[PDB]
Amino acid sequence: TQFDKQYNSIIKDIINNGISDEEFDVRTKWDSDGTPAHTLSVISKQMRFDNSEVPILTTKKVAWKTAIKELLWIWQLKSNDVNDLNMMGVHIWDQWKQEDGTIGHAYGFQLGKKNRSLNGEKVDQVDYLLHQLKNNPSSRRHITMLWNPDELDAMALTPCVYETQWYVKHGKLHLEVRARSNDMALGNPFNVFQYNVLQRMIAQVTGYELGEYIFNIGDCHVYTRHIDNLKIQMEREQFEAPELWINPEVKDFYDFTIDDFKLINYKHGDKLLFEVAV
Amino acid sequence: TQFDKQYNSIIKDIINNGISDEEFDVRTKWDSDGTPAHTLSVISKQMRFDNSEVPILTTKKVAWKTAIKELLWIWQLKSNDVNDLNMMGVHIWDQWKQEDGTIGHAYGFQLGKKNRSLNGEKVDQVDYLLHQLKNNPSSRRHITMLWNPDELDAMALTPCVYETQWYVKHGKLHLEVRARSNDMALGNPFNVFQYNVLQRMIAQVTGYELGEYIFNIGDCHVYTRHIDNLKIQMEREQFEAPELWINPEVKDFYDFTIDDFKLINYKHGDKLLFEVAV
Repeated sequence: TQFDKQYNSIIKDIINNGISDEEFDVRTKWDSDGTPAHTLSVISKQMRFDNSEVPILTTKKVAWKTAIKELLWIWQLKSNDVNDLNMMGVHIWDQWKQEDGTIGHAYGFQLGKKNRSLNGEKVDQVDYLLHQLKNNPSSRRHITMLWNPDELDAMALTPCVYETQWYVKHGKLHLEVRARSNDMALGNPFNVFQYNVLQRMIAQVTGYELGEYIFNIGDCHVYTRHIDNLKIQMEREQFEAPELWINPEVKDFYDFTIDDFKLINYKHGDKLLFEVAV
Repeated sequence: TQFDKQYNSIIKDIINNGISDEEFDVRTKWDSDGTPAHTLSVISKQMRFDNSEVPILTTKKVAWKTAIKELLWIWQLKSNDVNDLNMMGVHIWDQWKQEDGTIGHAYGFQLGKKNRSLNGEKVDQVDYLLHQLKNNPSSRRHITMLWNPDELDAMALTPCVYETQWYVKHGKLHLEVRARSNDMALGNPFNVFQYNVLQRMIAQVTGYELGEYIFNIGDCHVYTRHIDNLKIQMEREQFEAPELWINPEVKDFYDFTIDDFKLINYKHGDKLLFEVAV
Protein backbone atom coordinates (compact mmCIF):
# COMPACT_ATOMS: atom_id res chain seq x y z
CA THR A 1 0.00 0.00 0.00
CA GLN A 2 2.42 2.48 1.31
CA PHE A 3 1.99 5.96 2.38
CA ASP A 4 5.72 6.83 1.82
CA LYS A 5 5.28 6.16 -1.92
CA GLN A 6 2.06 8.11 -2.36
CA TYR A 7 3.22 10.99 -0.22
CA ASN A 8 6.56 11.27 -2.16
CA SER A 9 4.61 11.36 -5.51
CA ILE A 10 2.41 14.21 -4.37
CA ILE A 11 5.37 16.10 -2.91
CA LYS A 12 7.37 15.77 -6.12
CA ASP A 13 4.36 17.13 -8.04
CA ILE A 14 4.13 20.25 -5.86
CA ILE A 15 7.85 20.88 -6.08
CA ASN A 16 7.84 20.46 -9.81
CA ASN A 17 4.49 21.83 -10.90
CA GLY A 18 3.22 23.74 -7.90
CA ILE A 19 1.91 27.27 -8.20
CA SER A 20 3.46 29.97 -6.08
CA ASP A 21 1.32 32.40 -4.03
CA GLU A 22 3.92 35.21 -4.51
CA GLU A 23 1.11 37.08 -6.40
CA PHE A 24 -0.82 37.59 -3.15
CA ASP A 25 -0.13 39.69 -0.06
CA VAL A 26 0.21 36.66 2.27
CA ARG A 27 -0.54 36.96 5.96
CA THR A 28 1.92 34.31 7.24
CA LYS A 29 5.55 35.13 8.17
CA TRP A 30 8.66 33.05 9.05
CA ASP A 31 9.29 33.39 12.79
CA SER A 32 13.07 33.40 12.48
CA ASP A 33 12.93 36.58 10.41
CA GLY A 34 9.53 38.18 9.95
CA THR A 35 9.63 37.77 6.16
CA PRO A 36 6.43 36.63 4.29
CA ALA A 37 6.05 32.87 4.20
CA HIS A 38 5.04 31.87 0.68
CA THR A 39 3.87 28.45 -0.60
CA LEU A 40 3.77 26.29 -3.74
CA SER A 41 0.31 24.55 -4.16
CA VAL A 42 -1.62 22.10 -6.35
CA ILE A 43 -5.41 21.48 -6.32
CA SER A 44 -7.30 18.25 -5.62
CA LYS A 45 -5.15 15.23 -4.71
CA GLN A 46 -6.13 11.84 -3.42
CA MET A 47 -4.43 9.07 -1.49
CA ARG A 48 -6.11 5.66 -1.33
CA PHE A 49 -5.23 2.64 0.77
CA ASP A 50 -6.48 -0.95 0.96
CA ASN A 51 -5.72 -1.27 4.64
CA SER A 52 -3.24 -4.14 4.17
CA GLU A 53 -0.86 -1.64 5.95
CA VAL A 54 -1.19 1.19 8.53
CA PRO A 55 -0.85 4.44 6.42
CA ILE A 56 2.14 5.96 8.24
CA LEU A 57 5.30 7.60 6.99
CA THR A 58 8.65 5.99 7.75
CA THR A 59 10.96 8.68 6.19
CA LYS A 60 10.33 10.73 9.36
CA LYS A 61 8.64 9.92 12.65
CA VAL A 62 4.90 10.84 12.80
CA ALA A 63 3.67 11.94 16.25
CA TRP A 64 1.26 9.08 16.39
CA LYS A 65 0.28 9.31 20.09
CA THR A 66 -0.59 12.99 19.93
CA ALA A 67 -2.58 12.21 16.71
CA ILE A 68 -4.70 9.67 18.63
CA LYS A 69 -5.15 12.06 21.62
CA GLU A 70 -6.41 14.80 19.38
CA LEU A 71 -8.74 12.26 17.63
CA LEU A 72 -10.19 11.18 21.00
CA TRP A 73 -10.71 14.82 22.11
CA ILE A 74 -12.67 15.61 18.98
CA TRP A 75 -14.62 12.33 18.31
CA GLN A 76 -14.98 10.63 21.64
CA LEU A 77 -15.03 13.36 24.26
CA LYS A 78 -16.59 15.75 21.66
CA SER A 79 -15.00 18.62 23.51
CA ASN A 80 -14.09 22.21 22.41
CA ASP A 81 -12.24 22.78 25.76
CA VAL A 82 -8.46 22.98 25.30
CA ASN A 83 -8.07 22.20 29.01
CA ASP A 84 -9.23 18.60 28.37
CA LEU A 85 -6.50 18.27 25.79
CA ASN A 86 -3.91 19.83 28.15
CA MET A 87 -4.81 17.10 30.70
CA MET A 88 -3.82 14.50 28.06
CA GLY A 89 -0.55 16.39 27.92
CA VAL A 90 -1.26 18.02 24.59
CA HIS A 91 -0.36 21.71 23.98
CA ILE A 92 -0.49 22.20 20.21
CA TRP A 93 -3.97 23.87 20.42
CA ASP A 94 -3.05 26.43 23.11
CA GLN A 95 -2.55 29.22 20.64
CA TRP A 96 -6.22 28.99 19.72
CA LYS A 97 -7.83 29.02 23.07
CA GLN A 98 -10.30 31.80 23.54
CA GLU A 99 -10.80 33.78 26.77
CA ASP A 100 -13.15 31.03 27.97
CA GLY A 101 -10.65 28.22 27.41
CA THR A 102 -12.54 26.78 24.35
CA ILE A 103 -12.03 26.93 20.59
CA GLY A 104 -15.54 28.23 20.00
CA HIS A 105 -18.29 26.17 18.38
CA ALA A 106 -15.70 24.27 16.30
CA TYR A 107 -14.59 20.64 15.93
CA GLY A 108 -15.83 18.44 18.83
CA PHE A 109 -18.49 20.98 19.72
CA GLN A 110 -20.03 20.23 16.31
CA LEU A 111 -19.89 16.45 16.78
CA GLY A 112 -21.56 16.77 20.21
CA LYS A 113 -24.63 18.79 19.26
CA LYS A 114 -27.81 16.80 19.70
CA ASN A 115 -29.46 17.71 16.51
CA ARG A 116 -30.62 14.45 14.96
CA SER A 117 -33.82 12.57 15.68
CA LEU A 118 -33.42 8.87 16.33
CA ASN A 119 -35.95 6.60 18.07
CA GLY A 120 -37.84 9.60 19.31
CA GLU A 121 -34.65 10.94 20.98
CA LYS A 122 -32.20 13.77 19.89
CA VAL A 123 -28.70 12.45 19.32
CA ASP A 124 -25.39 13.86 18.01
CA GLN A 125 -23.58 13.10 14.77
CA VAL A 126 -21.40 10.41 16.24
CA ASP A 127 -24.14 8.40 17.92
CA TYR A 128 -26.27 8.75 14.87
CA LEU A 129 -23.49 7.49 12.62
CA LEU A 130 -22.81 4.54 14.98
CA HIS A 131 -26.40 3.49 14.99
CA GLN A 132 -26.86 3.90 11.20
CA LEU A 133 -23.70 1.98 10.26
CA LYS A 134 -25.15 -1.06 12.17
CA ASN A 135 -28.85 -0.70 11.33
CA ASN A 136 -29.05 1.02 7.94
CA PRO A 137 -25.74 -0.09 6.37
CA SER A 138 -26.58 0.57 2.72
CA SER A 139 -27.25 4.26 3.34
CA ARG A 140 -25.81 6.70 0.79
CA ARG A 141 -25.80 9.34 3.59
CA HIS A 142 -23.30 8.20 6.25
CA ILE A 143 -21.68 11.58 6.55
CA THR A 144 -20.27 13.69 9.41
CA MET A 145 -19.69 17.44 8.90
CA LEU A 146 -17.73 19.93 10.97
CA TRP A 147 -18.39 22.79 8.44
CA ASN A 148 -21.65 24.06 9.85
CA PRO A 149 -22.53 27.16 7.75
CA ASP A 150 -24.62 28.72 10.56
CA GLU A 151 -21.73 28.65 13.01
CA LEU A 152 -18.60 29.52 11.13
CA ASP A 153 -18.37 32.99 12.76
CA ALA A 154 -18.49 31.40 16.15
CA MET A 155 -15.53 29.12 15.55
CA ALA A 156 -12.02 30.16 16.81
CA LEU A 157 -10.74 28.32 13.71
CA THR A 158 -12.34 26.53 10.84
CA PRO A 159 -11.44 22.77 10.52
CA CYS A 160 -9.10 21.50 7.81
CA VAL A 161 -10.30 17.77 7.84
CA TYR A 162 -13.97 18.69 8.07
CA GLU A 163 -15.89 15.74 6.71
CA THR A 164 -16.19 12.01 6.34
CA GLN A 165 -18.46 9.68 4.37
CA TRP A 166 -18.64 5.97 5.18
CA TYR A 167 -19.85 3.07 3.04
CA VAL A 168 -20.67 -0.49 3.99
CA LYS A 169 -20.37 -3.07 1.18
CA HIS A 170 -20.06 -6.88 1.66
CA GLY A 171 -19.29 -6.69 5.34
CA LYS A 172 -16.46 -4.12 4.79
CA LEU A 173 -16.46 -0.51 6.14
CA HIS A 174 -14.87 1.98 3.70
CA LEU A 175 -13.96 5.51 4.85
CA GLU A 176 -13.48 8.59 2.64
CA VAL A 177 -12.33 11.86 4.21
CA ARG A 178 -11.66 15.39 2.97
CA ALA A 179 -9.45 18.18 3.99
CA ARG A 180 -10.20 21.60 2.39
CA SER A 181 -6.49 22.37 2.70
CA ASN A 182 -3.38 20.65 4.04
CA ASP A 183 0.18 21.75 4.76
CA MET A 184 1.81 18.66 3.24
CA ALA A 185 5.01 18.80 5.32
CA LEU A 186 3.53 19.18 8.74
CA GLY A 187 -0.22 18.49 8.76
CA ASN A 188 -0.82 15.84 6.14
CA PRO A 189 1.10 12.84 7.62
CA PHE A 190 -0.52 13.50 11.01
CA ASN A 191 -4.10 13.76 9.60
CA VAL A 192 -3.77 10.74 7.30
CA PHE A 193 -2.70 8.46 10.14
CA GLN A 194 -5.28 9.94 12.58
CA TYR A 195 -8.37 9.21 10.46
CA ASN A 196 -7.24 5.71 9.64
CA VAL A 197 -7.21 5.06 13.37
CA LEU A 198 -10.78 6.33 13.53
CA GLN A 199 -11.76 3.87 10.76
CA ARG A 200 -10.18 0.92 12.72
CA MET A 201 -11.99 2.01 15.89
CA ILE A 202 -15.48 2.26 14.41
CA ALA A 203 -15.11 -0.90 12.36
CA GLN A 204 -14.24 -2.77 15.56
CA VAL A 205 -17.26 -1.52 17.48
CA THR A 206 -19.77 -1.88 14.60
CA GLY A 207 -18.73 -5.34 13.59
CA TYR A 208 -17.16 -4.83 10.15
CA GLU A 209 -14.01 -5.73 8.36
CA LEU A 210 -11.80 -2.94 7.00
CA GLY A 211 -12.57 -1.68 3.50
CA GLU A 212 -10.66 1.06 1.63
CA TYR A 213 -9.35 4.31 3.20
CA ILE A 214 -9.44 7.42 0.90
CA PHE A 215 -8.06 10.80 1.89
CA ASN A 216 -8.91 13.76 -0.37
CA ILE A 217 -7.21 17.19 -0.18
CA GLY A 218 -8.39 20.43 -1.87
CA ASP A 219 -5.56 22.95 -1.50
CA CYS A 220 -2.22 20.92 -1.18
CA HIS A 221 0.58 23.35 -0.28
CA VAL A 222 4.08 23.32 1.01
CA TYR A 223 5.98 26.35 2.37
CA THR A 224 9.08 27.22 0.30
CA ARG A 225 11.59 26.86 3.09
CA HIS A 226 10.47 23.31 3.80
CA ILE A 227 11.43 22.12 0.39
CA ASP A 228 15.05 21.29 1.21
CA ASN A 229 14.03 18.99 4.06
CA LEU A 230 11.35 17.36 1.88
CA LYS A 231 13.98 16.59 -0.80
CA ILE A 232 16.14 14.87 1.79
CA GLN A 233 13.20 13.05 3.13
CA MET A 234 12.32 11.73 -0.35
CA GLU A 235 15.72 10.04 -0.77
CA ARG A 236 15.49 8.12 2.49
CA GLU A 237 15.12 4.46 2.95
CA GLN A 238 11.47 3.40 3.47
CA PHE A 239 10.78 0.76 6.08
CA GLU A 240 8.08 -1.82 6.42
CA ALA A 241 4.99 -0.45 8.07
CA PRO A 242 4.56 -1.04 11.73
CA GLU A 243 1.62 -2.95 13.22
CA LEU A 244 -1.07 -1.07 15.11
CA TRP A 245 -2.39 -3.08 18.00
CA ILE A 246 -5.85 -1.91 19.19
CA ASN A 247 -7.19 -3.60 22.33
CA PRO A 248 -9.68 -6.36 21.13
CA GLU A 249 -11.71 -6.24 24.32
CA VAL A 250 -13.11 -2.81 23.62
CA LYS A 251 -16.71 -3.17 22.43
CA ASP A 252 -17.96 0.35 22.96
CA PHE A 253 -16.70 3.42 21.12
CA TYR A 254 -16.62 5.45 24.36
CA ASP A 255 -14.48 2.84 26.19
CA PHE A 256 -11.30 3.39 24.18
CA THR A 257 -8.37 5.12 25.93
CA ILE A 258 -4.90 6.03 24.80
CA ASP A 259 -3.52 2.83 26.42
CA ASP A 260 -5.56 0.71 24.03
CA PHE A 261 -3.35 1.57 21.08
CA LYS A 262 0.21 0.43 20.36
CA LEU A 263 2.52 0.77 17.33
CA ILE A 264 4.83 -2.18 17.07
CA ASN A 265 8.16 -2.13 15.32
CA TYR A 266 7.91 1.50 14.07
CA LYS A 267 11.21 2.19 12.30
CA HIS A 268 11.64 5.65 10.81
CA GLY A 269 14.25 8.16 9.58
CA ASP A 270 16.01 10.86 11.66
CA LYS A 271 14.36 14.07 12.82
CA LEU A 272 14.17 16.99 10.38
CA LEU A 273 13.40 20.43 11.86
CA PHE A 274 10.94 22.50 9.84
CA GLU A 275 10.90 26.24 10.24
CA VAL A 276 7.79 27.60 11.87
CA ALA A 277 5.47 29.86 9.86
CA VAL A 278 2.44 31.04 11.87
CA THR B 1 -11.72 16.81 -22.71
CA GLN B 2 -14.77 14.94 -23.62
CA PHE B 3 -16.96 14.21 -20.78
CA ASP B 4 -18.03 11.29 -23.12
CA LYS B 5 -14.62 9.72 -22.70
CA GLN B 6 -14.46 10.08 -18.96
CA TYR B 7 -18.07 9.15 -18.43
CA ASN B 8 -17.75 5.99 -20.53
CA SER B 9 -14.63 4.98 -18.51
CA ILE B 10 -16.49 5.25 -15.21
CA ILE B 11 -19.50 3.38 -16.52
CA LYS B 12 -17.32 0.49 -17.83
CA ASP B 13 -15.64 0.29 -14.43
CA ILE B 14 -18.98 -0.02 -12.74
CA ILE B 15 -20.39 -2.61 -15.14
CA ASN B 16 -17.22 -4.65 -14.75
CA ASN B 17 -16.14 -4.22 -11.15
CA GLY B 18 -19.22 -2.81 -9.54
CA ILE B 19 -20.63 -4.29 -6.34
CA SER B 20 -24.27 -5.34 -6.10
CA ASP B 21 -26.65 -4.21 -3.39
CA GLU B 22 -28.54 -7.55 -3.63
CA GLU B 23 -27.38 -8.20 0.01
CA PHE B 24 -29.60 -5.46 1.35
CA ASP B 25 -33.39 -5.19 1.53
CA VAL B 26 -33.65 -2.22 -0.88
CA ARG B 27 -36.56 0.13 -0.68
CA THR B 28 -36.52 1.18 -4.37
CA LYS B 29 -38.65 -0.87 -6.92
CA TRP B 30 -39.32 -0.81 -10.60
CA ASP B 31 -42.37 1.01 -11.86
CA SER B 32 -43.19 -1.62 -14.54
CA ASP B 33 -43.52 -4.45 -12.17
CA GLY B 34 -42.97 -3.59 -8.54
CA THR B 35 -39.87 -5.77 -8.11
CA PRO B 36 -36.84 -4.48 -6.15
CA ALA B 37 -34.58 -2.09 -8.10
CA HIS B 38 -30.95 -3.03 -7.29
CA THR B 39 -27.71 -1.31 -8.34
CA LEU B 40 -24.01 -1.95 -9.06
CA SER B 41 -21.70 0.68 -7.46
CA VAL B 42 -18.11 1.77 -6.98
CA ILE B 43 -16.72 4.23 -4.44
CA SER B 44 -15.00 7.52 -4.99
CA LYS B 45 -14.54 8.55 -8.65
CA GLN B 46 -13.41 11.89 -10.09
CA MET B 47 -13.76 13.73 -13.43
CA ARG B 48 -11.58 16.78 -14.22
CA PHE B 49 -11.86 19.18 -17.15
CA ASP B 50 -9.65 22.01 -18.23
CA ASN B 51 -12.58 24.01 -19.56
CA SER B 52 -11.37 24.00 -23.17
CA GLU B 53 -14.82 22.56 -23.95
CA VAL B 54 -18.24 22.38 -22.24
CA PRO B 55 -18.54 19.09 -20.32
CA ILE B 56 -21.65 17.61 -21.95
CA LEU B 57 -22.44 14.20 -23.28
CA THR B 58 -22.98 13.72 -27.01
CA THR B 59 -24.01 10.03 -26.84
CA LYS B 60 -27.48 11.15 -25.65
CA LYS B 61 -29.08 14.56 -25.27
CA VAL B 62 -28.72 16.13 -21.83
CA ALA B 63 -31.60 18.30 -20.62
CA TRP B 64 -29.46 21.42 -20.62
CA LYS B 65 -32.19 24.06 -20.22
CA THR B 66 -33.85 22.26 -17.27
CA ALA B 67 -30.37 21.99 -15.64
CA ILE B 68 -29.84 25.75 -15.89
CA LYS B 69 -33.35 26.44 -14.59
CA GLU B 70 -32.83 24.26 -11.47
CA LEU B 71 -29.39 25.87 -10.99
CA LEU B 72 -30.97 29.39 -10.94
CA TRP B 73 -33.77 28.33 -8.59
CA ILE B 74 -31.19 26.96 -6.07
CA TRP B 75 -28.28 29.47 -6.43
CA GLN B 76 -29.84 32.70 -7.74
CA LEU B 77 -33.40 32.80 -6.38
CA LYS B 78 -32.21 30.68 -3.40
CA SER B 79 -35.70 29.37 -3.07
CA ASN B 80 -37.10 26.23 -1.51
CA ASP B 81 -40.56 26.78 -3.12
CA VAL B 82 -41.48 24.28 -5.78
CA ASN B 83 -44.05 26.77 -7.12
CA ASP B 84 -41.19 29.01 -8.18
CA LEU B 85 -39.77 26.15 -10.16
CA ASN B 86 -43.18 25.36 -11.69
CA MET B 87 -43.33 28.95 -13.04
CA MET B 88 -40.18 28.24 -15.07
CA GLY B 89 -42.09 25.30 -16.35
CA VAL B 90 -40.20 22.58 -14.39
CA HIS B 91 -41.95 19.72 -12.66
CA ILE B 92 -39.18 17.26 -11.84
CA TRP B 93 -39.29 18.23 -8.17
CA ASP B 94 -43.10 18.00 -7.67
CA GLN B 95 -43.00 14.59 -5.96
CA TRP B 96 -40.98 16.11 -3.12
CA LYS B 97 -43.28 18.99 -2.55
CA GLN B 98 -44.39 19.28 1.07
CA GLU B 99 -47.85 20.65 2.10
CA ASP B 100 -46.53 24.25 2.30
CA GLY B 101 -45.35 23.95 -1.31
CA THR B 102 -41.61 23.80 -0.25
CA ILE B 103 -38.84 21.19 0.07
CA GLY B 104 -38.23 22.18 3.68
CA HIS B 105 -34.93 23.71 4.71
CA ALA B 106 -32.93 22.20 1.83
CA TYR B 107 -31.02 23.42 -1.12
CA GLY B 108 -31.88 26.98 -1.95
CA PHE B 109 -33.03 27.56 1.64
CA GLN B 110 -29.49 26.86 2.90
CA LEU B 111 -27.91 29.20 0.28
CA GLY B 112 -30.23 32.04 1.31
CA LYS B 113 -29.87 31.95 5.12
CA LYS B 114 -28.21 35.21 6.30
CA ASN B 115 -25.63 33.66 8.58
CA ARG B 116 -22.28 35.32 7.85
CA SER B 117 -21.26 38.81 9.17
CA LEU B 118 -19.65 40.97 6.49
CA ASN B 119 -19.03 44.77 6.65
CA GLY B 120 -21.74 45.42 9.15
CA GLU B 121 -24.45 43.36 7.42
CA LYS B 122 -25.58 39.65 7.73
CA VAL B 123 -25.15 37.99 4.39
CA ASP B 124 -25.82 34.44 2.98
CA GLN B 125 -23.33 31.92 1.55
CA VAL B 126 -23.58 33.06 -2.01
CA ASP B 127 -23.00 36.82 -1.33
CA TYR B 128 -20.31 35.94 1.12
CA LEU B 129 -18.58 33.75 -1.52
CA LEU B 130 -18.92 36.42 -4.28
CA HIS B 131 -17.34 39.03 -2.00
CA GLN B 132 -14.50 36.69 -0.90
CA LEU B 133 -13.54 35.53 -4.39
CA LYS B 134 -12.97 39.21 -5.31
CA ASN B 135 -11.51 40.52 -2.02
CA ASN B 136 -9.74 37.55 -0.44
CA PRO B 137 -8.81 35.51 -3.53
CA SER B 138 -6.13 33.41 -1.90
CA SER B 139 -8.44 32.01 0.77
CA ARG B 140 -8.26 28.27 1.57
CA ARG B 141 -11.93 28.35 2.66
CA HIS B 142 -14.04 29.36 -0.40
CA ILE B 143 -16.63 26.66 0.40
CA THR B 144 -20.45 26.46 0.17
CA MET B 145 -22.35 23.73 1.95
CA LEU B 146 -25.89 22.48 1.68
CA TRP B 147 -25.28 19.64 4.23
CA ASN B 148 -26.17 21.69 7.33
CA PRO B 149 -26.04 19.14 10.25
CA ASP B 150 -28.51 21.10 12.39
CA GLU B 151 -31.22 20.98 9.79
CA LEU B 152 -31.10 17.58 8.08
CA ASP B 153 -34.35 16.54 9.73
CA ALA B 154 -36.09 19.61 8.42
CA MET B 155 -35.22 18.79 4.82
CA ALA B 156 -37.74 16.97 2.54
CA LEU B 157 -34.70 15.51 0.73
CA THR B 158 -30.95 15.71 1.53
CA PRO B 159 -28.89 17.07 -1.38
CA CYS B 160 -26.82 14.90 -3.70
CA VAL B 161 -24.41 17.62 -4.98
CA TYR B 162 -24.00 19.31 -1.66
CA GLU B 163 -20.70 21.24 -1.58
CA THR B 164 -18.31 23.29 -3.63
CA GLN B 165 -14.78 24.62 -3.00
CA TRP B 166 -13.34 27.39 -5.22
CA TYR B 167 -9.70 28.38 -5.72
CA VAL B 168 -8.18 31.46 -7.32
CA LYS B 169 -4.69 31.04 -8.72
CA HIS B 170 -2.97 33.19 -11.45
CA GLY B 171 -6.14 34.97 -12.43
CA LYS B 172 -8.03 31.73 -12.89
CA LEU B 173 -11.10 30.47 -10.95
CA HIS B 174 -11.04 26.63 -10.35
CA LEU B 175 -14.16 24.86 -9.06
CA GLU B 176 -14.28 21.55 -7.20
CA VAL B 177 -17.69 19.99 -6.47
CA ARG B 178 -18.76 16.82 -4.60
CA ALA B 179 -21.80 14.62 -4.83
CA ARG B 180 -22.28 12.11 -1.98
CA SER B 181 -24.04 9.84 -4.37
CA ASN B 182 -25.00 9.94 -8.10
CA ASP B 183 -27.22 7.75 -10.27
CA MET B 184 -24.68 7.61 -13.12
CA ALA B 185 -27.25 7.05 -15.84
CA LEU B 186 -29.77 9.72 -15.05
CA GLY B 187 -28.30 12.16 -12.58
CA ASN B 188 -24.59 12.52 -13.28
CA PRO B 189 -24.72 14.04 -16.84
CA PHE B 190 -27.27 16.63 -15.77
CA ASN B 191 -25.28 17.53 -12.57
CA VAL B 192 -21.84 17.70 -14.26
CA PHE B 193 -23.14 20.17 -16.94
CA GLN B 194 -25.09 22.22 -14.40
CA TYR B 195 -22.14 22.99 -12.10
CA ASN B 196 -19.84 23.93 -14.97
CA VAL B 197 -22.46 26.55 -15.99
CA LEU B 198 -22.28 27.90 -12.42
CA GLN B 199 -18.45 28.13 -12.77
CA ARG B 200 -18.80 30.16 -15.99
CA MET B 201 -21.44 32.47 -14.44
CA ILE B 202 -19.37 33.24 -11.35
CA ALA B 203 -16.09 33.68 -13.17
CA GLN B 204 -17.81 36.20 -15.51
CA VAL B 205 -19.09 38.36 -12.66
CA THR B 206 -15.95 38.27 -10.47
CA GLY B 207 -13.64 38.92 -13.36
CA TYR B 208 -11.57 35.77 -13.57
CA GLU B 209 -10.67 33.49 -16.36
CA LEU B 210 -11.73 29.80 -16.18
CA GLY B 211 -9.60 27.34 -14.36
CA GLU B 212 -10.06 23.60 -13.95
CA TYR B 213 -13.48 22.02 -13.14
CA ILE B 214 -13.41 18.88 -10.91
CA PHE B 215 -16.48 16.74 -10.04
CA ASN B 216 -16.14 14.15 -7.30
CA ILE B 217 -18.68 11.44 -6.55
CA GLY B 218 -18.83 9.24 -3.42
CA ASP B 219 -21.27 6.38 -4.07
CA CYS B 220 -21.26 5.88 -7.87
CA HIS B 221 -24.23 3.61 -8.86
CA VAL B 222 -26.20 2.33 -11.80
CA TYR B 223 -29.54 0.47 -11.66
CA THR B 224 -29.20 -2.96 -13.27
CA ARG B 225 -31.94 -2.41 -15.87
CA HIS B 226 -30.15 0.66 -17.10
CA ILE B 227 -27.13 -1.39 -18.12
CA ASP B 228 -28.22 -2.38 -21.64
CA ASN B 229 -28.86 1.24 -22.70
CA LEU B 230 -25.51 2.32 -21.19
CA LYS B 231 -23.77 -0.39 -23.22
CA ILE B 232 -25.47 1.12 -26.29
CA GLN B 233 -24.33 4.63 -25.35
CA MET B 234 -20.80 3.48 -25.02
CA GLU B 235 -20.61 2.17 -28.58
CA ARG B 236 -22.08 5.32 -30.07
CA GLU B 237 -20.32 7.90 -32.16
CA GLN B 238 -18.97 10.95 -30.17
CA PHE B 239 -19.27 14.52 -31.62
CA GLU B 240 -17.39 17.71 -30.83
CA ALA B 241 -18.66 19.64 -27.92
CA PRO B 242 -21.20 22.48 -28.53
CA GLU B 243 -20.17 26.02 -27.70
CA LEU B 244 -22.00 27.64 -24.76
CA TRP B 245 -22.83 31.34 -25.42
CA ILE B 246 -23.47 33.26 -22.17
CA ASN B 247 -24.66 36.89 -22.49
CA PRO B 248 -21.37 39.02 -22.23
CA GLU B 249 -23.48 41.97 -20.98
CA VAL B 250 -24.35 40.53 -17.54
CA LYS B 251 -22.22 41.95 -14.77
CA ASP B 252 -24.24 40.93 -11.75
CA PHE B 253 -24.90 37.29 -10.75
CA TYR B 254 -28.49 38.28 -9.96
CA ASP B 255 -29.14 39.53 -13.49
CA PHE B 256 -28.81 36.24 -15.36
CA THR B 257 -32.01 34.75 -16.76
CA ILE B 258 -32.58 31.66 -18.92
CA ASP B 259 -32.42 33.68 -22.15
CA ASP B 260 -28.79 34.52 -21.37
CA PHE B 261 -27.60 30.97 -22.21
CA LYS B 262 -27.67 29.19 -25.55
CA LEU B 263 -25.94 25.97 -26.64
CA ILE B 264 -24.77 26.11 -30.16
CA ASN B 265 -24.24 23.28 -32.55
CA TYR B 266 -25.27 20.60 -30.03
CA LYS B 267 -25.25 17.28 -31.98
CA HIS B 268 -26.01 14.12 -29.93
CA GLY B 269 -27.28 10.49 -30.35
CA ASP B 270 -30.93 9.41 -30.33
CA LYS B 271 -33.21 9.10 -27.34
CA LEU B 272 -32.93 6.15 -25.04
CA LEU B 273 -35.73 5.41 -22.56
CA PHE B 274 -34.60 4.40 -19.05
CA GLU B 275 -36.99 2.47 -16.81
CA VAL B 276 -38.21 4.45 -13.77
CA ALA B 277 -37.12 3.30 -10.26
CA VAL B 278 -39.41 4.59 -7.49
